[PDB]
Amino acid sequence: KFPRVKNWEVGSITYDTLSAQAQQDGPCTPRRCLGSLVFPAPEQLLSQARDFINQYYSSIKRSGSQAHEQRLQEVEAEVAATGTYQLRESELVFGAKQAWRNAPRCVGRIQWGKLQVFDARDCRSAQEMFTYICNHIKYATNRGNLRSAITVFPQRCPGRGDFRIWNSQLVRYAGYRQQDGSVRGDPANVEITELCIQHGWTPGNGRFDVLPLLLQAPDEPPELFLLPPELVLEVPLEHPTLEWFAALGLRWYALPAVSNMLLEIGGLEFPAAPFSGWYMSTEIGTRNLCDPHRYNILEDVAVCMDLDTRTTSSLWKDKAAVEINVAVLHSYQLAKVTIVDHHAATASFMKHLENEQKARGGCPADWAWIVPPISGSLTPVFHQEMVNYFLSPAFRYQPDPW
Amino acid sequence: FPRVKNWEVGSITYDTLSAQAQQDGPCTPRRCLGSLVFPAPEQLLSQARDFINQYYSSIKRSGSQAHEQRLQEVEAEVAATGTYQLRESELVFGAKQAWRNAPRCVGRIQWGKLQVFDARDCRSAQEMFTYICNHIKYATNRGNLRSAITVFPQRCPGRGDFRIWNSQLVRYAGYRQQDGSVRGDPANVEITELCIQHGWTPGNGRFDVLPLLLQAPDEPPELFLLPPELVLEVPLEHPTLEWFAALGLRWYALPAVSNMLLEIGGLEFPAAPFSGWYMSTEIGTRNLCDPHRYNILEDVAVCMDLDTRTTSSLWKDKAAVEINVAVLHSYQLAKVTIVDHHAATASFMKHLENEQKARGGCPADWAWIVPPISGSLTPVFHQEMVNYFLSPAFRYQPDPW
Ligand code: HEM
Ligand code: HEM
Ligand SMILES: Cc1cc(N)nc(CCc2c(F)c(F)cc(CCCN(C)C)c2F)c1
Ligand SMILES: Cc1cc(N)nc(CCc2c(F)c(F)cc(CCCN(C)C)c2F)c1
Ligand SMILES: Cc1cc(N)nc(CCc2c(F)c(F)cc(CCCN(C)C)c2F)c1
Ligand SMILES: Cc1cc(N)nc(CCc2c(F)c(F)cc(CCCN(C)C)c2F)c1
Ligand SMILES: [Gd]
Ligand SMILES: [Gd]
Ligand SMILES: [Gd]
Ligand SMILES: [Gd]
Ligand SMILES: [Zn+2]
Repeated sequence: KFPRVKNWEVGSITYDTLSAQAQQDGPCTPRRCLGSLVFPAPEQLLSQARDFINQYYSSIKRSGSQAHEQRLQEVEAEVAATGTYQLRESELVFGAKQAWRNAPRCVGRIQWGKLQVFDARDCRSAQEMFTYICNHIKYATNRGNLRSAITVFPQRCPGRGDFRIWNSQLVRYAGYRQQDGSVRGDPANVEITELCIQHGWTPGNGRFDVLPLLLQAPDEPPELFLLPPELVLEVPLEHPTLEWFAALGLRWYALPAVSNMLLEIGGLEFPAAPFSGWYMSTEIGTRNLCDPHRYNILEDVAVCMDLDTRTTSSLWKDKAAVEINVAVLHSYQLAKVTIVDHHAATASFMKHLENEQKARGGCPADWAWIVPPISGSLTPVFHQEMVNYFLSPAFRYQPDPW
Repeated sequence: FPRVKNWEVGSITYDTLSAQAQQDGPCTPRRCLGSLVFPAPEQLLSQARDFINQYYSSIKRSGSQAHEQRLQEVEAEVAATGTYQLRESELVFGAKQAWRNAPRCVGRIQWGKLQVFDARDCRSAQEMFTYICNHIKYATNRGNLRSAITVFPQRCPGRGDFRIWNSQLVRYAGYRQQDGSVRGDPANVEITELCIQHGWTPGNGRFDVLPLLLQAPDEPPELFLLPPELVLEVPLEHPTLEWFAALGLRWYALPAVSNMLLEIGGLEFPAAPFSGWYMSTEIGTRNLCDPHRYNILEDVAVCMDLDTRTTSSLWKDKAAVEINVAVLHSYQLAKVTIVDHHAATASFMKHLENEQKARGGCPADWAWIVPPISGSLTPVFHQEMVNYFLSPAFRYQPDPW
């Protein structure tokens, strides 16, 4: 009664029993599939808590024990007396790892069990928030030997404002609009750049200016904090055999650190809980450097390669893109900054799929996001059927706080 | 009505065509199964009536007394015999719509230009083979390829069906080996075993064109040898890598799918081979580079002097891109029609804009429309799509063995 899932490179077949536990409705119906869309309390808070507690006690191999029975009753009574309830730190750690493990669009999930979870739930001010973030950046960067981490700020609560990081990531490059409708710098960040300026930031004019953080303590206006440049590790981009590539003057930063998603665990919501790992090379070379609405260097590189850019059948776009990705991988390895190419990353996601089939009966996976944006069918994930569903704990999108 | 966004531009459309989705797909609100490869007299009449109504709607003849007479003819036919037969123009319109409705086809900008060969009077496997040979000749057209479909008799209760046991009309032999491996195309090992067990003396080359197994109702399937100059082939050479020709690679001009079932107005055609022209990545990326096909990536990378030790040299991506260059160049040099994935996805974007005005949407399967290399360099990548099943349609069907 469960979905049959085939790998078409090998012929293997598995059945995803985990999808029965799907705690939320997606956008597809038997009459049309919407899987390609980018963006699709009392006895309700309570139902999510019990399910989360069941998961926790299963993970420590104590399902049904007296302590399991007691914590369920204990949470049930803290809800009634207060509305909300508090996670034990061991449950917070487990729940943050689970949100990662559950995230269908992440190809990096082989690593999910080795996340460092920093407990910032006692944080009181924006200044304290900045200190926690700097500690996160320092630990995760680790001089180039990057380590996965998450810092979880206090949960949302009635009677108190939310903690929020206004930036979409901890490290972002400014984007300044030019006369001729072009963006100097990263065009994706034109908006947050406006807000940093309007809140006191002295802007620069480079193509790679690191933005300040806009931090929001409860019921406060957001506060501006400049990142110390010794904290933000960057990589100059160069090509192992095209010496003119270095004269493009391109760079990227080491640490991908998403700061605008909401973390949900057992009914509780943490609207500021930034997390970081390390980059897959296609995110920098193909999306960030090549997209027409980002840095959009593809044709420039093609011309330097002396490719015929007037006819698509030369595959000049395809050739220039591969070489930009080669440059990214070479440059991170040269600078001794962790990076994974899309062949390694997808090979490890296949191992994750095997692991999860044993451990839980399946794995939620969003095929269109797991398959890299270049060379899709040259990777094993392309030939793997996948089932997409929502499990909690989860990372969720949330509205901009402005 | 689902809201559909293009993320490169920011434009929005609403798909109102999906409301008329006849069948049910694999997905539910609790889990999406969109990546899955394979998802009664009153029944026939209701589909027949729906299709007849579609036909007269498209020619602006809804309600007219010709529309009424046709509906009555089907009512009487199905009452008498449990089935009915299509008029010639209905057949042609049904074949075009089935192509137009195919969510996985990126070449649908061409949907209005389709040659339809009516073979519904076919009597034998020998006659079927004659019809197939005419199709290949018309469709190949000295390399100036023309889209075409030939339709054999409808199925019916009782007697067996006309089937083409080959998945395509042109397929290279796959030879299961004395030592485990495969010689030729590994995707055709099953069908190659069946041709041997029906009296084909096999070859031992990597590109041996298979015979066609053709089967008349209840009568058995019989082998048929294809004339060697009916089947056009393109030797693969590279524009600047002179050693590429020494690999002895080739491919055939005509992609001709012979194993799908055509469904029009409740009737079903188990034998209705259709053909178009190749998108280069189909040959260069899937057929030659898939590890379960010819799997040439490493051999090409070694000839390119690339570092195959570690994946972070991107030797796979470089070799694949040059194989696709060689395909495009070799088909262009040989004057055989081919389209590269950039031009095909550009035309599918225009197709999506055409279909929005005409029908209020367009069913499209994102994972099959995005090309297998350089996906995000093509305009379809940043385009949300809605997948749903309209009729008339091409559908899969079980193997005849
Ligand atoms: C450690 C190495 C990691 C790798 C290689 C990796 C890789 C990726 C990639 C390639 C994407 C899709 C981005 C795109 O398509 O443009 C993604 C998304 C995502 N990742 Fe991972 N990631 C890593 C670490 C983490 C960590 C530590 C977390 C959370 C604790 C996480 C959670 C997510 C989530 C929630 C998404 C979806 C983001 C969205 O939809 O906006 N990842 N990841
Ligand atoms: C004329 C130029 C054509 C081009 C460039 C083209 C291209 C393609 C491509 C690239 C695919 C996906 C192949 C794959 O993913 O392996 C496809 C699928 C498909 N096309 Fe077209 N095609 C053309 C003509 C036709 C014609 C003439 C018909 C029918 C009358 C047709 C009907 C279909 C169907 C039913 C599928 C789905 C096959 C499947 O799901 O396995 N196409 N086409
Ligand atoms: C922890 C981590 C490690 C890693 N290697 N990569 C990431 C990338 C996450 C991420 C972005 F950073 C981004 F800018 C854009 C997207 C897609 C769109 C976002 N959403 C609005 C639909 C995205 F998924 C995260
Ligand atoms: C269907 C699909 C599959 C897949 N794998 N990836 C994507 C990424 C698409 C995408 C986003 F998701 C997004 F948040 C933002 C943008 C740019 C917005 C431009 N504008 C703000 C200047 C974008 F193009 C789409
Ligand atoms: C008319 C036409 C023109 C053109 N350019 N390409 C085609 C390709 C159709 C097609 C094949 F022929 C094939 F062998 C294999 C597949 C993959 C799916 C396998 N299917 C059994 C699930 C495929 F999509 C058809
Ligand atoms: C997910 C996805 C997306 C997309 N766009 N294309 C595909 C094509 C994959 C595919 C097939 F569809 C197929 F029918 C047969 C094979 C080989 C099987 C041979 N093996 C059993 C002996 C295959 F690899 C898959
Ligand atoms: Gd104050
Ligand atoms: Gd050089
Ligand atoms: Gd008749
Ligand atoms: Gd040499
Ligand atoms: Zn779906």
